[PDB]
Amino acid sequence: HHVGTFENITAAPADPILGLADLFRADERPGKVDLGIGVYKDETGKTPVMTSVKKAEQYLLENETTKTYLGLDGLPEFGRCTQELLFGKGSALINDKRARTAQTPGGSGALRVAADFLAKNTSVKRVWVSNPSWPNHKAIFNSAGLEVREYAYYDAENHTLDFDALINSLNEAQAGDVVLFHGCCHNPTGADPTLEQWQTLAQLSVEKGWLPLIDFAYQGFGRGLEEDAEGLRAFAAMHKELIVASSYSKNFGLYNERVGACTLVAADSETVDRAFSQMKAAIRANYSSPPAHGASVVATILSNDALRAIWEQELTDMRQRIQRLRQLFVNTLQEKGANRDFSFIIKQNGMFSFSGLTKEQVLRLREEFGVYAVASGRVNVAGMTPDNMAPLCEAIVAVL
Amino acid sequence: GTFENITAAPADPILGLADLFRADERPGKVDLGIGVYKDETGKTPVMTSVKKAEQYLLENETTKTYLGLDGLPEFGRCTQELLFGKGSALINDKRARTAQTPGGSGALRVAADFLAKNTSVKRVWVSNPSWPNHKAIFNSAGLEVREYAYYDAENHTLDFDALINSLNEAQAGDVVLFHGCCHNPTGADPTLEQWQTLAQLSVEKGWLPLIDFAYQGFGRGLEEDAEGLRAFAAMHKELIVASSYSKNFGLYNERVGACTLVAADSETVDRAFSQMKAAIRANYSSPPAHGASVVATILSNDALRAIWEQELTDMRQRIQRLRQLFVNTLQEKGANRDFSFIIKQNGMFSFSGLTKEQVLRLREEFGVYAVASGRVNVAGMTPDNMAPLCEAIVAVL
Repeated sequence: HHVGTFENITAAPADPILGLADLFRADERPGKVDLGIGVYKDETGKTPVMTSVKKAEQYLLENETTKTYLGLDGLPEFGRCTQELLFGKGSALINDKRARTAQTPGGSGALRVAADFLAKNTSVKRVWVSNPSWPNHKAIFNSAGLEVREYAYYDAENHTLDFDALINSLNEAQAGDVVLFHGCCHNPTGADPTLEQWQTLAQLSVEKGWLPLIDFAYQGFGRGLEEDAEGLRAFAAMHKELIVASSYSKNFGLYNERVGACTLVAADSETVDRAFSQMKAAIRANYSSPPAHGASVVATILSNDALRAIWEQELTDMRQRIQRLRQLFVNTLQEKGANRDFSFIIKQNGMFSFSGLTKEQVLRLREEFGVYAVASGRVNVAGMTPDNMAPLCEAIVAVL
Repeated sequence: GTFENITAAPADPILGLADLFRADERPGKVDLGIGVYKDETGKTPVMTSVKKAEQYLLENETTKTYLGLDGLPEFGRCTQELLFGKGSALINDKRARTAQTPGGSGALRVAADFLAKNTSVKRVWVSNPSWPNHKAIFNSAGLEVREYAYYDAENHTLDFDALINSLNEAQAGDVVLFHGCCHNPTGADPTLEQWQTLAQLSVEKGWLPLIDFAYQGFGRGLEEDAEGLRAFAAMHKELIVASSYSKNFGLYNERVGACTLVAADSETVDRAFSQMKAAIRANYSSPPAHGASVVATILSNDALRAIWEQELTDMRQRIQRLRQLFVNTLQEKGANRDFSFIIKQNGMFSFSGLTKEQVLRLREEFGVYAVASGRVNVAGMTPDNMAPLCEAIVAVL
C-alpha cells in the first residue's frame, strides 16, 4: 500500500465572493442591487462586448490565415501600441529603445511574469503594496518566493490618501526592493496621487533606489488616456528602470480573453534587451506564447484610425458615465438625508470606492434592504443607475 | 541598477535555424525542422471547423466577462470525454476535475506548481530523449527532473527493458511523465501491453503518472490514441493529464489546453482541485476563452464535430502516407540501411537516425534542414520534394 499523492491535501477555503454571489442569486426581492461586482456594467446591467471589439473580431475572422505560434512576447504591433499608450507617441523612451514589451495573459499574467523574472534574475526579495491591498498581489508575488509588505496609503475614516503616512512607511523599503503602485484608479479605493505627489514619489524612488512596478489596469477610466498615464510617465522620466504590468481587460471589455502586457524599461537598449531575454525565459517556463485573440483585437483597433475612434468614444462614454454616477450618488445621499458628507466620492477615480460603511452596516444593508456590497464596504459605481440610485441611497441612509 | 548585471539568456537554437533557413537562397531547400503541422502547400491553415465555430461565437457572444479559474465548464466535460470515453465509469464516479489552461504548456506549469506546493513530490521523470521545455517548466516550480531510458537510437526501437530498469529508481512519491501518444520527438510509443505493464508498475511502486497528451488523433485515431492513458486510469489511483488542443485543432496561438486531475474518488479530487485552482489564481487567473470556446462549440455540435473529425483524419492519413513514401523513396534512391522503423512510428516526428555531422552536412550541402538531434517532421515532406530530399539523405549516409 502507498499513500495517495493527494491524500493529505486540505481543501482551500471557500471563496467568500462566490458565496455572496450565491445569496444574491437566491434573493427573491425584485429590488435587489449588486454593488459587489468586479467588472464594468452598463446602464442596462450588462457587460457587453464593445462594438469596436465586435468589428475587430469580424475583421480577424475574415482575414486570419493561420493560428501558428507567435514568439514568447506575442504580437509585435500589440507591443508597439502598448508602449505608445504607456509612454506617449514620439516618446524619447521609445525613440531610445529603452522598453521591451511581452504580451501576457491579462495583467495578472504580466504580474506573475514580472515576479518570476525578478525572483530568478535579480536580488529583489520584497515587494511593497498599498493598504488596502488588491488581494491577488500577495498570492502572485508569494508564489515566486517574494515577500509582500504593505505601505500606508488610504486613511479610511477620513477618506483620504494619507501621503505623509505613505512616505513615512516607505522609509522601511530598502534599495533593491520593488514598490508597486496602481497607475490610476486605485483598486479598491479610487484614491490616486495627484501629479505633484507622483513626481514626489518618482524622485523618492531614485533617491532610495527601489524599483517601481506600475500596475496599470484602468487607463481611460479616470480622467482620460493621457491623463491617466501621467503618473507612470513621471516615473519613466526620472528612472533608469521600471516595470509596467498593463491590462486591457477593463478598457476593452476583454476580461475573459486574457490580454495584458509586461513592459520592462532599462537605462539603455543593450540593458533592456539583456533583461528581456531572461523575461522570455520566465515565460517559456510558464505558458510559453500568449493567447492571440484578445491581443489581435486590441492591435486591430488601435492600429486603425476609424476603429480606434469608435473605441475611444466607447471608453469616453464609460468614463463619463462613472463620473456622472459618482456625482449622482453624492447628490442623492444628500437629498435622502444622509447624516454626513460623502463628497470624497467625487474626488475618487474609476469604478471602485470604499463606501465607508462598517461590516455590520454592510450586513444590515443586505439583510434589510437587498443592497449587496462587499464586506470591506467597497462598491462598484458602475452597478448604480438612475433606476436604482434613489432606492439604494434610501437604504444607505437607513443604516447610518 | 536592478537589471544592470543580468546575464543574457542563451540564443534559442530554433529561432537561429529558422533565421538560417529564411536566408537560404536555394530554391530546393526543404524545412523538416518545423514543430507544427503543415499541409501539402506548406501552410498551417485554420481548420474549416474552427472558422465556422468562430463565426458561431461572433454571432452568439453577448459578453466577455470573466469565467472561473477552471474556465468553460462544457470544455472540461468535452475534454474528459476525449480522455476517458463518454459514459466511462471514471466520469460517472466524478473522479476527475479539469481546468482549462493556456495550452498544454500552461497545464504542465499548473500541474508543477500544484505538486510543488501541495504534495511531497520532489522529482519528475521524463524520457530520453526529452522534449526540451519540460525541464524548464518543472525546474521553475522547484522540482528536480531526471531522465529515464526510452529510445534505442541505433535500433530505432523503444527499449522497454531499459525503460523498466530506469524506473526502478523512481520512488514512491515521484512523478513519472509519459507522452500519451505520438512521442515527441521519436514517434515511438508503448504498445497497449506495454502501457498495461507500466500502469501495473506505477501501482506497485507508488509513483504518480503524469500524461502529456498533445497529439490525440495523430497516431491511430482519437479512441486508439487514448488507450494508454485509459490503462493508467483503470488502476483507480491518482493521475494527472496535461492536454493540448494546439495541434489537433490547429489552435496553436490561442493557447488551448487542460490540466485534469484524477483520484480514487470525487471527494479526494475535489480537495486536490481546490488547491490546483489556488495555483492558477497565483499565476494568470482565468484562462483565455476564445480557443476553449471554439473547441467546446465544435465538440458539442454534430455538424461541426463531423467536419473537424474528417479534417483530423485527413491529416493523420496524410502523415501515414508520407511515412510510407519516405521509406519507399529512400530504398529506391539506394539507401544503405533499413528505414522500416519510420512506418512503425506515430505522428509528425521521428528521429531520422542521422548524426549531428550528417544533419549539418544535409543543411550545408543540400539545403535540407532537420533539427540538430536528427528529428524530422514528416508533414514537411511532399510528393514533389520527396525524391530530392531522399537523394540528399542517401548522399550523406
